Amino acid sequence: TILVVTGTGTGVGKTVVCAALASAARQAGIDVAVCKPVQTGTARGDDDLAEVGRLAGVTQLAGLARYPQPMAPAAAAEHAGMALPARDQIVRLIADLDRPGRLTLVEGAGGLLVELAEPGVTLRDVAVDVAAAALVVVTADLGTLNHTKLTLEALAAQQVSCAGLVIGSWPDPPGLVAASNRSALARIAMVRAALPAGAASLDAGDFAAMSAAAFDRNWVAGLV
Amino acid sequence: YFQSHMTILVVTGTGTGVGKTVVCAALASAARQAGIDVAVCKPVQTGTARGDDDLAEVGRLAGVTQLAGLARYPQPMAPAAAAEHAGMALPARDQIVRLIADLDRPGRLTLVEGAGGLLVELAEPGVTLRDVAVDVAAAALVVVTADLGTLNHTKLTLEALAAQQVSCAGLVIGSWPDPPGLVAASNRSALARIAMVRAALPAGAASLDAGDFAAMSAAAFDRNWVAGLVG
Ligand SMILES: C[C@H](N)C(=O)CCCCCC(=O)O
Ligand SMILES: C[C@H](N)C(=O)CCCCCC(=O)O
Repeated sequence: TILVVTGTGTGVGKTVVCAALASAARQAGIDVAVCKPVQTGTARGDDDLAEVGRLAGVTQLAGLARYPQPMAPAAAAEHAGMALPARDQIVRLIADLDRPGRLTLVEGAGGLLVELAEPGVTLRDVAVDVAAAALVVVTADLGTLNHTKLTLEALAAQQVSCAGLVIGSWPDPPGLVAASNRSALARIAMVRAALPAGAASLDAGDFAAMSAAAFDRNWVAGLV
Repeated sequence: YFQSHMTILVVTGTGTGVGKTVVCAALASAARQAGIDVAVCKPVQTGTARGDDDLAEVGRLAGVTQLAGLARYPQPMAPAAAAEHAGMALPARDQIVRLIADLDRPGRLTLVEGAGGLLVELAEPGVTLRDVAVDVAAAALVVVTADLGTLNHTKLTLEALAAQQVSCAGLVIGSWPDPPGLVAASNRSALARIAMVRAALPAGAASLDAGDFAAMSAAAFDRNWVAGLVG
């Protein structure tokens, strides 16, 4: 029972979506682990797993490498002078997390075709190895339709199942494009949730309630 | 080396706002200065109610006269929603191909600029700039940023081209900073491992005058590459 969580790009609200799904799943009595093998941009304050523990109360938080530079992992590794983890290292970590009645989320860094492991292995390759489906995090902004469609093509090209879309940030008030994009994205795939703009600044209690309301309970329960 | 028909390039981007139009102008300007006749074609233009006019921008920047449009929609949205909002239809596949085809002249370079990124719907149903490039046997020039997120977006776009056997003409960084930061510099080196980087237009290029823009454009591309596009 593994879902990778990937974005159409960087800064679409992916980590916060992982947290919101984790919270929703915890509230349906499901055990959650979140694995983020590679993390970059630590020295500017980024630790995505810690963000997920804080916001969602997840305790099973697995990772393998953290790079200080705010770059793609490969770039960050080349700059640090320290290789990336190995493909087998990543896959085995995720397989060991996997438990009955457990939702295991694997968060990429951040986009689908970013190299995560040696040599040139992507989150798509990992999804394939572990037979995971992919939840795609999207924006509601202009440009999202091309990015969503590009990602969904890349998924289907290697036969990784789409498990749906989440809009990482839903503006208030929406606007004509956001409003339109929401309908358009619902014609391309199932939108599992649209997280209210600003959800990242919520305390643990408000975040949990936002999460329980954001997802369809039956869908979430269904994952396991 | 007499080619009896035009060379066609579709000019696409990894997203919206990555500098496609200014790249079109720049390549158009460079190719003109090599003595190639250039047409620029924009079959679908949205945002006209907000002043958006990519063809006019190109004429302004490059002095290009041969500017072919077709559909214009007032709202600054994806073609499908702008059309629906205006109570208009999207063009048919055939009207796009015809607009491009009627520009044919021997030794001409025709640049076909899309709306937004590659998989934006241009014609109903789900006809995209990638489908058009297949129909007219065009290569695709892909405009990218040097910002974080670019490698994933570039590889997604390139994969989609390959999926339909549309040849990649190379990459163009639409806006290149002075000076380049660590991120920008490593992205450009990573971009060069994925594909030929044809040019990286100076940030602010859009605001140059005809004189400066022409000089910029001539320095920006390899003249062997530009010269070689019409045979
Ligand atoms: C710095 C930040 N932690 C981050 O999202 C890195 C993502 C990698 C994107 C690399 C690219 O596609 O250019
Ligand atoms: C409005 C502006 N003239 C423009 O570039 C339209 C781009 C549309 C992008 C559609 C999408 O992929 O979401």
